[PDB]
Amino acid sequence: NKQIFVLYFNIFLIFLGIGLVIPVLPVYLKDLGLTGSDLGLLVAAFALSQMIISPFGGTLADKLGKKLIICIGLILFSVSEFMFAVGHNFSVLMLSRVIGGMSAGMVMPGVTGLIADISPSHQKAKNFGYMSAIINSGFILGPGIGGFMAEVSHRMPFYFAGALGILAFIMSIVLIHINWKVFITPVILTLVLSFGLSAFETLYSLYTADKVNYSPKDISIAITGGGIFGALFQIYFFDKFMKYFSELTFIAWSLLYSVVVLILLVFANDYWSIMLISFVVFIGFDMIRPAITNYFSNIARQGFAGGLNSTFTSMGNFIGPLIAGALFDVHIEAPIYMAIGVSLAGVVIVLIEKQHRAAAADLED
Repeated sequence: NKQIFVLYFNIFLIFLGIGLVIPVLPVYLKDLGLTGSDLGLLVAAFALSQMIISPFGGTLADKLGKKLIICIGLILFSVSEFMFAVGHNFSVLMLSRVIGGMSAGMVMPGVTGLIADISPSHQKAKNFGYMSAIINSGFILGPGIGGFMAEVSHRMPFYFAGALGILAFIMSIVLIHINWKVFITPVILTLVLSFGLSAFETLYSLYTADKVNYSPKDISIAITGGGIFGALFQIYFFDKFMKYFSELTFIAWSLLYSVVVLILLVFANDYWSIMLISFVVFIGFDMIRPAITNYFSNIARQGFAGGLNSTFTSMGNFIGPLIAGALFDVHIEAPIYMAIGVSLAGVVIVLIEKQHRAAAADLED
């Protein structure tokens, strides 16, 4: 059944499109004279539109259909990409970002439901395994696709993504036919992790380009290498670390490592030192994400927990880049301090939760 491959490609491209403007962001800031607040607003608009449209998108899927919603979301994403590749003013860019977010929040529940329905109960894990695989991969391979495609032309990545959207649309047409007192901590951790990751993603593209004259190809190389190294390190060193450590102590240690590597980043000026720092930064976030997911699963109403995780991930992806773009104007190193403070708050929350657990255990006996 090759239709599963088409759905996988659609899920790949939908979350590919969010990170394509990340490496080209300095080029847009220089060309049209946009402030960092504008770029933060663009990425935040994408995330916010997706977050709003996701639930209404799922009923509409219930109301209208499954193939039709998939195709309409794909065509909306394609026209949003072409608008981004054609428009040259703030209003059209905002409209394209909003339409792309709507398309993302419309396809994602639709492709999820279609893949779940088509795949029999034997291997439903795949319907989510290769799923969360691709999403984050895209979330870090989007810049990798972007910056390299920026070498050919400034708007080349968006034309390429529009062509990919048209191809995916054609392929889809052809082929397919409650006590919150305990849940408060993992929600805060998800918000903190999403904030840190998205803020750092905007932070690197703006700050390295402003400081070390990083070309878009250099930013793409750094981000792709960091994401690949993080994924590889997680895959090859997560199970043993969970066996040796616990769920919360390991999260605290990984957030501390993220703080340390961010401090190394803020004190680095050389080209290759900064490249190595970008290589080693993503390990902390790429290792926190599965730990947070496991904590959410263990505490869990599993579907409700997953919905909360996704909703607060979107909330972080909306509230992080906006404040990062706003802060970059005041000081290019300010978002570094913001991310460090957010990670410190996450460590403090983890320590407080551990202390509360210890107190409850002691008082039990």
